[PDB]
Amino acid sequence: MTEIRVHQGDLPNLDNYRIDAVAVDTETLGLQPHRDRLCVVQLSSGDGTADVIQIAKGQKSAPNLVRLLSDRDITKIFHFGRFDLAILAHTFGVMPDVVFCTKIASKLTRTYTDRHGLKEICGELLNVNISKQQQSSDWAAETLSRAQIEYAASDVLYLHRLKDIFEERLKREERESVAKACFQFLPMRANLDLLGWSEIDIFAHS
Amino acid sequence: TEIRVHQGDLPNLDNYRIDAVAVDTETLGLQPHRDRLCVVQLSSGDGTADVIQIAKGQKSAPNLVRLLSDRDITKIFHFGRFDLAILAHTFGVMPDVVFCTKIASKLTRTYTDRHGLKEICGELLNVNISKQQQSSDWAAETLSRAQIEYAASDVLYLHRLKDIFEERLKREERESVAKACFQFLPMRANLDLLGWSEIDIFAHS
Amino acid sequence: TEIRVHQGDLPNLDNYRIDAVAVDTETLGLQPHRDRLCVVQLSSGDGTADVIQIAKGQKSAPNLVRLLSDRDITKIFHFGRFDLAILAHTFGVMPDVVFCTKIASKLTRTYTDRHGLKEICGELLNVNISKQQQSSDWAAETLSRAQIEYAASDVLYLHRLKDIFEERLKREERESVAKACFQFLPMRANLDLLGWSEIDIFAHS
Amino acid sequence: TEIRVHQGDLPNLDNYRIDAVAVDTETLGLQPHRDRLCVVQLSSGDGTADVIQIAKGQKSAPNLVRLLSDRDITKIFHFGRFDLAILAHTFGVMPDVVFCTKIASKLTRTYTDRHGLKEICGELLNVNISKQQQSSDWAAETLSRAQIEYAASDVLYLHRLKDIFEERLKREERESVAKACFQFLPMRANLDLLGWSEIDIFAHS
Amino acid sequence: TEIRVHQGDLPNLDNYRIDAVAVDTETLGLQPHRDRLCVVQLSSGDGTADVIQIAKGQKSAPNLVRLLSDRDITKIFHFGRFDLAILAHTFGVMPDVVFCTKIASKLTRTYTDRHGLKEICGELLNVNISKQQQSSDWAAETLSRAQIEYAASDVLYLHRLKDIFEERLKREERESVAKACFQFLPMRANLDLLGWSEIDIFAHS
Amino acid sequence: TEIRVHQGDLPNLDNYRIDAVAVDTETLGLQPHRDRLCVVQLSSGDGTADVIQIAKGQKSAPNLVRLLSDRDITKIFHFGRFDLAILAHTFGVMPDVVFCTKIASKLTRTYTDRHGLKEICGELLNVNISKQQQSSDWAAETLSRAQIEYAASDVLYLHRLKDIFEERLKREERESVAKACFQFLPMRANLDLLGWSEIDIFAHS
Amino acid sequence: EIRVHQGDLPNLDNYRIDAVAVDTETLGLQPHRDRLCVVQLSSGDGTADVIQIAKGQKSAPNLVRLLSDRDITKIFHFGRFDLAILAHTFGVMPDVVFCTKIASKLTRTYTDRHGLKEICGELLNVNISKQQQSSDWAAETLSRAQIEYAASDVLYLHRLKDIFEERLKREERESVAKACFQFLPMRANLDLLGWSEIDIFAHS
Amino acid sequence: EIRVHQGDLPNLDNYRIDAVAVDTETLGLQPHRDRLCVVQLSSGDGTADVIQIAKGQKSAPNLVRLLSDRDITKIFHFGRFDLAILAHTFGVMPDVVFCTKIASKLTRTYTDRHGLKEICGELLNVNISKQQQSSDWAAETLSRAQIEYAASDVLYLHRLKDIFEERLKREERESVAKACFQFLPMRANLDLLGWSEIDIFAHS
Ligand SMILES: Nc1nc2c(ncn2[C@@H]2O[C@H](COP(=O)(O)O)[C@@H](O)[C@H]2O)c(=O)[nH]1
Ligand SMILES: Nc1nc2c(ncn2[C@@H]2O[C@H](COP(=O)(O)O)[C@@H](O)[C@H]2O)c(=O)[nH]1
Ligand SMILES: Nc1nc2c(ncn2[C@@H]2O[C@H](COP(=O)(O)O)[C@@H](O)[C@H]2O)c(=O)[nH]1
Ligand SMILES: Nc1nc2c(ncn2[C@@H]2O[C@H](COP(=O)(O)O)[C@@H](O)[C@H]2O)c(=O)[nH]1
Ligand SMILES: Nc1nc2c(ncn2[C@@H]2O[C@H](COP(=O)(O)O)[C@@H](O)[C@H]2O)c(=O)[nH]1
Ligand SMILES: Nc1nc2c(ncn2[C@@H]2O[C@H](COP(=O)(O)O)[C@@H](O)[C@H]2O)c(=O)[nH]1
Ligand SMILES: Nc1nc2c(ncn2[C@@H]2O[C@H](COP(=O)(O)O)[C@@H](O)[C@H]2O)c(=O)[nH]1
Ligand SMILES: Nc1nc2c(ncn2[C@@H]2O[C@H](COP(=O)(O)O)[C@@H](O)[C@H]2O)c(=O)[nH]1
Ligand SMILES: Nc1nc2c(ncn2[C@@H]2O[C@H](COP(=O)(O)O)[C@@H](O)[C@H]2O)c(=O)[nH]1
Ligand SMILES: Nc1nc2c(ncn2[C@@H]2O[C@H](COP(=O)(O)O)[C@@H](O)[C@H]2O)c(=O)[nH]1
Ligand SMILES: Nc1nc2c(ncn2[C@@H]2O[C@H](COP(=O)(O)O)[C@@H](O)[C@H]2O)c(=O)[nH]1
Ligand SMILES: Nc1nc2c(ncn2[C@@H]2O[C@H](COP(=O)(O)O)[C@@H](O)[C@H]2O)c(=O)[nH]1
Ligand SMILES: Nc1nc2c(ncn2[C@@H]2O[C@H](COP(=O)(O)O)[C@@H](O)[C@H]2O)c(=O)[nH]1
Ligand SMILES: Nc1nc2c(ncn2[C@@H]2O[C@H](COP(=O)(O)O)[C@@H](O)[C@H]2O)c(=O)[nH]1
Ligand SMILES: [Mn+2]
Ligand SMILES: [Mn+2]
Ligand SMILES: [Mn+2]
Ligand SMILES: [Mn+2]
Ligand SMILES: [Mn+2]
Ligand SMILES: [Mn+2]
Ligand SMILES: [Mn+2]
Ligand SMILES: [Mn+2]
Ligand SMILES: [Mn+2]
Ligand SMILES: [Mn+2]
Ligand SMILES: [Mn+2]
Ligand SMILES: [Mn+2]
Ligand SMILES: [Mn+2]
Ligand SMILES: [Mn+2]
Ligand SMILES: [Mn+2]
Ligand SMILES: [Mn+2]
Repeated sequence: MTEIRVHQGDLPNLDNYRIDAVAVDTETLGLQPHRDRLCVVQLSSGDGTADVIQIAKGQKSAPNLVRLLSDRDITKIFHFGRFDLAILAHTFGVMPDVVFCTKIASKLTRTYTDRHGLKEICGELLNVNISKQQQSSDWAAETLSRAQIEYAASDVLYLHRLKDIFEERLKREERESVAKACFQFLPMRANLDLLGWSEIDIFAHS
Repeated sequence: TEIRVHQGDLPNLDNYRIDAVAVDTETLGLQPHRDRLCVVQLSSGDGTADVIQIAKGQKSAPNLVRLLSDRDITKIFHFGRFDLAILAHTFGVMPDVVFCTKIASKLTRTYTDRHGLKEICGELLNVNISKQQQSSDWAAETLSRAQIEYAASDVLYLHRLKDIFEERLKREERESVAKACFQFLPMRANLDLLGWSEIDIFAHS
Repeated sequence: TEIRVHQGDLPNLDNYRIDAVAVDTETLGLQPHRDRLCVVQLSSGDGTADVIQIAKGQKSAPNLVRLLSDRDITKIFHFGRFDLAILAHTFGVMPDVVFCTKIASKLTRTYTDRHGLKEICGELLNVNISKQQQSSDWAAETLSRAQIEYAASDVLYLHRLKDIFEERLKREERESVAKACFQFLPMRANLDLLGWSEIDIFAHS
Repeated sequence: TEIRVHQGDLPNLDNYRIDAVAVDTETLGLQPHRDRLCVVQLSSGDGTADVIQIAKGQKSAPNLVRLLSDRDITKIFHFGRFDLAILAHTFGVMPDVVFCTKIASKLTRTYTDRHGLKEICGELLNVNISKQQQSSDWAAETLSRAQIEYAASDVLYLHRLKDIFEERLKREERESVAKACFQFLPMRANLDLLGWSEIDIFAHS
Repeated sequence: TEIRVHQGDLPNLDNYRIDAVAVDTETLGLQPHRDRLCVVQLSSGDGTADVIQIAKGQKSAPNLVRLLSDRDITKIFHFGRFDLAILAHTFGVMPDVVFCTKIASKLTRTYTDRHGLKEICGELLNVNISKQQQSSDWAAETLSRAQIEYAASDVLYLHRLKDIFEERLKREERESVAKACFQFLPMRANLDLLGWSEIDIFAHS
Repeated sequence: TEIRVHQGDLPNLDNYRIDAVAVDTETLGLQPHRDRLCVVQLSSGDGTADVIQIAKGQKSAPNLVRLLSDRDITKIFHFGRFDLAILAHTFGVMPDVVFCTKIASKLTRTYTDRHGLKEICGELLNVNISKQQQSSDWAAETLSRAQIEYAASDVLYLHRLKDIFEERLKREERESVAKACFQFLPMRANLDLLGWSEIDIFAHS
Repeated sequence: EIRVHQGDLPNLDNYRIDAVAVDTETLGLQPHRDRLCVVQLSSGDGTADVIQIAKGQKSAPNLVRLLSDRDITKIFHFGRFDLAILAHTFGVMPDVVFCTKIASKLTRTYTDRHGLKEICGELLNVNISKQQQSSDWAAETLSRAQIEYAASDVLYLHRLKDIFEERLKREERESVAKACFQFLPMRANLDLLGWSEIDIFAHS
Repeated sequence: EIRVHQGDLPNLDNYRIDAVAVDTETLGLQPHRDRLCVVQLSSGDGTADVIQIAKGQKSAPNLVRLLSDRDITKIFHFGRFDLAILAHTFGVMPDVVFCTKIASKLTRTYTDRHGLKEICGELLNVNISKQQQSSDWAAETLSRAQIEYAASDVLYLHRLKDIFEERLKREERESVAKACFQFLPMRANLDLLGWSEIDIFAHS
């Protein structure tokens, strides 16, 4: 039922992305961007479809996707964008700077819990069950499995719906300016990770 | 060292027609909702300081607050995350043009893990800071001679630290990093007052 | 089970001419200064419950508060240290005649280390409590049916729990120990509100 | 520094016709069921102390127990949680009109995490307590002058500490908080004797 | 299979003219000075068990205590450090001829770090031990059938386990190691009663 | 699945005229000085395995040791650090041409933190490895068929794992890193036997 | 006064006594890797014998005869270690022992510091230096400081035992201490056999 | 006597030898963020060469020739770090090395302290100060205390190595030590490739 377009290297064009907000996710060979290459970028406009883009080893360029990432009129939605921003900026040399993060939004609104993972959020906010089984798999394979392609699409298909709910909660609890300042700093927090401070809360006393 | 002591507020801003002011606070503790602001310290960088005693329940300090709100004047702190919280909580205005020597030390002094004011004054200025008066009753009606000297010393050197740290930030090409951190710092302090003082808001968990 | 849902307050105290009332609350979190009171639940012990939706900024609940301040009525909680704090912070009245089933469990169920409401209901009543709705948006304008049944079942069994624990407290000759703990509990909750929520005030360090 | 040394008990109560007495104890250790009470120290706050050696197997000390039972005389301890347990356990009498300087320190000295007797005596009185004789044989038939002086120095200043803490509790409006903690402290000590010494009875877990 | 429930004591020792007896206990908790002995379980190894309810304050159990003090009869426990301590504390007799399957397992089942009774019965005997009833009210006047069957299952297999462990201890030539551990075990339980329960008396620190 | 069981040694090397042999061991535990080698398992990668019971006190295994010493045959292990140590300790010969799938996994499966053989077989081969017989009595005279099948399953897949891991090592350009780790692996195992088993010899501290 | 010997005692003339204070120096805390280098003995008369042990030495007949003597109590501070390395080097496990650390843990219940330095400072007002503890004890020639540190760890063990024995009698723990000392050689054997990281009596 | 240079050794006249002592100073412990600032060399003759490395410098031909010479053993204390930052900066990973920290971990089994200061104090009775360690090593002009501190960290490595070789021989661990030194360049490569927080041989 869910249409998933799979691409090699880049989007063919931006026909599906003349929109004000785009959901973004990535798959990699690990959590360390200097060691673990970008393997997949996922995108959704919010219409129930997704694009899954395989990134080859040593790929330096993805003009259409990077046009989206640098377009200040388009908000990039992420879940825990701290990671996705870092590997994207590392790979293509462009740090997106108009972002919304559903993990940060959750930490500022779902104050009645300590579990802010995407699976827990989708279940509670949308009654949608996400599987994390394919997360630890070989994302650098020449041909992605059906299950990998569906996992990868599942991580962007719901971010618009989550963002809409979190914005209502941020308004209801009067934390919009707080959230906005956090989103403003998130790209620099990702840059700090790339520069060597990934283990350091830079605002902590010690 | 000339240390001018005041009750409630500065009498005027004659000593503060400057581009940056060093700011510090003493309190009854680390929890601003429980522990009242007790002293505000200022220095223009000229070797003198103003020590201002804040009374219990004091809601206003118009001259000092005009300094704190002046977007043309950078406020210099050491670990301003705490000072910004108690100042905004007490007088109702969050300064938003700031420089923090602790964030700056964490961005430049990468060869150490000690970023306290005493360690920094030692290494960068060969100045020895005493911290013995930090745990004392700062809400006392009359501050002791040693409290007043301690309270002054915490702002006397911040201008010199800033100038060194700015040189190192430039040398290592980290100016835009530090600027971005200083920009978020007031909101980081706000997040402390709102209830997130135990949470790294950017951590995975 | 019959569950009466109200906006703002009980309509009257016709169901609560009793010596003990079961009380519980739902909030937006564990930090009363940030996380508002959203729901208050009551039960007389007869299998029925009242679920009271508390609006944002609501300052009074005259009928509910009459019960909380009525010294002829014992208020039964599970971990009242929390409910007492958010009730007192929201409506300005700290209940002072209380029974806490968690303290009672810690004083009687010495053969275990789990003292949660779910474990206690399973062991003493063979009642299966579900905690799935605990993490939900309790500030929603319309509560879900799942939410309303969860909120109610957290008070339906406290009378039966209290009766069992009172027998255990008598068997093990610890009534006076428990009474003294119950008498301090309001002050323990007060201490949380004042800033000592992370401090065991009686510990050595 | 006048220190009267007695065996078994006070010879009489002539130095203790007062409304508050400073009390301390020395033991073979921290576990009252294994480690016997060895020394009981008293001071009226006049700069003298009575050090009372307690014998192995001793079940009574009538003059001391008359003081501890007297509802008209406040007993002042530093960390009376422990002293109350070992005295109630040895002589059968739990004092219930008490003042504890450690609890008072935690309620007032919010600018610090150090609440030992040494740190308090230094900051509030400029008095230097030595802790060297703390680990020594307090059951020794004959106590060294070092031991006798240590034992008396733990009661000589509690009156002066109390007065200062009373002024802080008044300044910060925590008088009724401190009172309620002092009221529960005997039960906190009873709880320790009954087997809950490792349990904060009010903790969630 | 056949479980015999007695009040207070065995009626006689007709079933216990044997060389070794499996012993187990149920209590109100892990702290013998606070948590009373409630049930004692015995088996001869013939597939039947005796389950003896011990009343509150019961000082005497003459047929049971005859077994405990009989130097010709090995008492078999699983983690007898605990059962020994509560029996000695309750009836005043410390058994000194013991075999512990948990110590034997730590000395023979070197290929694993799990040494509880459940995992040992599964591996050595393919017997499934349910631990659901471990946390129940063992001081209840009438014990449930589940309770009685759980309490008997903890002695029905200790003879079989002892035989297998003795074979493994002989295979690996550790018989004299185990014998000395069993000689010391009643003193290790005594050390717990005396106040050293948290202390490895043979550790460096 | 054909499994050949042998007492003492392989009858001959007819099935092992190959470039690489999968190797695994079963012991009485993780401490070679205490825990004797019990079983050695081999596979050529053809879907069959040989399982070799090693007797207590056995000092030679000529044909197996001939494979272990042959520099033209690569020995494949999962976590060979352990297997190399116990084979060297038992038969006095440390193999030196090895491939290890745990080290391989740590150098290629950077997208996970679980590098156990069960998890690797699951993800790379869709083969379900049961670890239930792991904690069993490997010194028994007669091994159960479940034990023999467990023992053979730990060598039946190591060839297929090796091939996949070699493709990953080439794709990520870590062949020479892996090779230096394997070259050092026998000395890492010697270090374990000599007494450094708990020390990372390259760590700062 | 400190007598330094090679390999063994010349005779047992100084050791016709009830109790001997015993101590060792090694290359570390692992007896299977770290060899026995020195053995120190005192009779309690304020003198000591320091016995350099050679690499590969398998016997020391006069010392071993002391360690074997059921009539002579061997006194240690933390004999768990010394018994292990003596048994592992010479094949004989002493079985008549007294350990001041266990004694201290059973009597000095007002403290958590049971090191030999604290016990000496408190019970004897004697200051023990530990500087030479980490030094090359396999050196062919031991320094004067090394030789005195070696001796100082046995010169006081008789005085400590007598104090502890009074504390044990005062608190009625004589039979508790005796059973601990009874088990202690086996606790040492358990260390030798592979259980050195395991409290054998713990629940887990 | 300490010779201070900019960028590189002028020539190799003082280093026609078998073993050179090597050390580095940096802006921190992360080679990808914290640049190499100083390289220190000593021939063991009581003198030292202190070389200041400029920001962005990619070559130092005379120094790199020493590091590449298989006939010259490079001596380090905790070479795992120095090898990483040298290979990252100049592109050459030295492969004939000796590490006094690894050797201390293989010989000084009677202690758990293996820092350079602690080792220099016990084996040479030389007192090292770590006060200048936390300082701005990227300064255009190094202070006198910085230059002296930088030199002192190479001045004694030759003497430490001789003592450790005697210990390794006495305890029969020469081959064990040689294999650790052989792997050490790969241990440092592993760090640069992203495994600096992982013991690659641990079970988990
Ligand atoms: N090592 C490790 N990597 C993870 C873990 N979770 C996610 N990753 C890596 O991070 C990438 C993004 O995670 P995802 O967006 O699938 O949750 C994955 O493709 C995987 O490489 C984890 O728990 N451990
Ligand atoms: N940087 C970082 N990202 C993580 C970690 N664990 C999971 N992630 C990332 O966080 C997202 C999913 O985390 P979740 O919030 O769902 O637990 C994915 O982007 C995944 O790669 C981690 O430990 N560090
Ligand atoms: N952060 C957090 N909040 C909780 C947790 N459990 C309960 N709460 C909050 O505390 C309130 C107490 O309600 P109850 O636990 O009785 O449902 C809940 O409504 C919820 O807001 C928890 O585990 N973590
Ligand atoms: N202070 C605190 N309260 C909790 C926590 N988790 C649950 N609670 C509260 O404790 C009560 C029931 O907890 P339970 O004992 O059932 O686990 C509810 O009021 C619930 O909100 C916690 O982690 N901390
Ligand atoms: N075990 C132990 N007992 C202590 C410690 N500190 C004090 N004690 C015991 O507690 C008694 C009273 O303590 P004080 O009033 O001297 O602080 C002392 O005589 C001593 O028996 C300690 O740190 N450990
Ligand atoms: N429960 C407990 N009491 C202590 C401890 N240390 C000292 N005490 C008791 O506390 C008092 C002295 O504590 P301090 O002077 O450190 O505040 C004495 O009464 C002493 O017995 C400890 O570690 N635990
Ligand atoms: N507090 C506590 N007590 C236990 C626990 N397990 C067993 N007990 C107590 O110890 C007694 C003996 O345990 P059992 O022989 O049933 O395993 C039980 O009757 C019960 O009172 C536990 O995990 N926690
Ligand atoms: N010290 C201690 N004893 C326990 C604990 N749990 C159970 N016990 C006691 O020791 C026995 C251990 O049983 P296991 O867990 O080995 O099957 C129980 O029967 C009970 O008597 C525990 O956590 N600590
Ligand atoms: N002590 C201990 N030994 C284990 C454990 N797992 C495996 N072993 C031992 O190590 C041997 C080899 O492990 P395997 O190859 O079966 O995974 C087993 O035969 C067993 O003796 C464990 O978790 N703990
Ligand atoms: N050093 C060590 N080895 C282990 C441990 N657990 C299992 N092993 C060994 O590692 C192998 C099992 O590896 P796994 O399947 O857990 O990756 C077997 O050879 C087993 O003996 C452990 O905790 N520590
Ligand atoms: N690794 C290490 N070994 C020690 C330590 N303390 C003592 N030793 C070793 O244990 C031996 C016991 O002798 P003593 O410590 O009484 O001088 C010493 O000779 C020394 O080899 C320590 O802290 N660490
Ligand atoms: N397990 C252990 N034993 C030590 C340690 N330090 C010293 N020892 C042993 O304990 C003896 C002295 O004990 P201490 O005086 O340190 O309490 C030494 O001779 C040595 O055998 C240590 O850190 N750990
Ligand atoms: N962050 C941090 N860096 C250190 C520390 N010690 C040394 N460094 C860095 O590592 C370099 C190594 O030089 P050394 O420590 O040999 O003087 C130093 O120049 C310094 O940059 C430390 O404790 N913390
Ligand atoms: N990982 C780590 N390395 C250090 C630390 N301090 C110093 N180092 C590194 O280790 C080298 C030697 O340190 P040392 O062994 O003297 O303590 C230094 O030159 C520096 O490169 C530290 O705290 N942690
Ligand atoms: Mn992601
Ligand atoms: Mn994803
Ligand atoms: Mn400040
Ligand atoms: Mn200050
Ligand atoms: Mn609740
Ligand atoms: Mn509830
Ligand atoms: Mn005291
Ligand atoms: Mn005292
Ligand atoms: Mn049991
Ligand atoms: Mn049982
Ligand atoms: Mn294996
Ligand atoms: Mn296996
Ligand atoms: Mn020793
Ligand atoms: Mn010694
Ligand atoms: Mn260095
Ligand atoms: Mn250096």
